[PDB]
Amino acid sequence: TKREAILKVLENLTPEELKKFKMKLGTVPLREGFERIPRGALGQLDIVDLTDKLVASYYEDYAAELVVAVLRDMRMLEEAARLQRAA
Repeated sequence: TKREAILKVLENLTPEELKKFKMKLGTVPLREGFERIPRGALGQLDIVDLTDKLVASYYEDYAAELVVAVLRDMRMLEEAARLQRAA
């Protein structure tokens, strides 16, 4: 149910808002022991696979923190707060 929360919120993004979201998530520095997903692999991922891939890579809590943070950094803070509260 954090997985579905990420999904919903991502699905609310215009496809322009999405590319941007994806592009900047791919530059966020990560806690030790976690690996970035290369931006190319990232780009050819639909919303659902993107969501799962984040959760597989970073686990549910971290993945949500990451997303929130990339959103806040996008100033999309309704969607940020929704997810935030949703987790």
